[PDB]
Amino acid sequence: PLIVPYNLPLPGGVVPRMLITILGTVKPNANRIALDFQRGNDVAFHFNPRFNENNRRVIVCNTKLDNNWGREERQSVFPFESGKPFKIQVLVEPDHFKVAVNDAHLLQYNHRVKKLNEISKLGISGDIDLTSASYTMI
Ligand SMILES: O=C([C@@H]1O[C@H](CO)[C@H](O)[C@H](n2cc(-c3cc(F)c(F)c(F)c3)nn2)[C@H]1O)N(CCO)C1CC1
Repeated sequence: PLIVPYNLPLPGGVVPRMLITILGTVKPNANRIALDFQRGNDVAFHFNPRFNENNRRVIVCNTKLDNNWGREERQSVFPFESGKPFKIQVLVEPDHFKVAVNDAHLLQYNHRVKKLNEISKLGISGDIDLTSASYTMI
């Protein structure tokens, strides 16, 4: 187990068939979680479960370029629960990030940042206890 926030190094960036697994438990009174795949100061892929946005649960995904957030992609499907252990898996494909939570497909996010081999850090933050963060090649 690790104390958030935590940065997982992705040396030489990401590549298709790279599978990132994040294990943790959502805190009992959680408001938000974020994964940030970073290319320097840019955020290639921000994955942001929000537990109370206007009293609704939503997944917000976005990219940050030159310190500006772009067009949000939102999902109503919300697989997380306060207090409960989770597994987030991010599969890097040639054209998108694929996300599954607790072994169920959640969403895919088209690559806006094209230089996958420069996406060299994964930031993990928010209202979780972080158990582990690792990757393998499938
Ligand atoms: O609220 C936002 C921003 O939306 C952006 C995506 O469009 C980011 O989510 C921004 N964000 C979240 C976090 C964050 C999240 C966590 F879970 C953390 F634990 C943590 F430490 C930080 N850091 N930046 C967010 O301020 N907006 C209003 C409409 O959605 C958009 C900008 C117009």
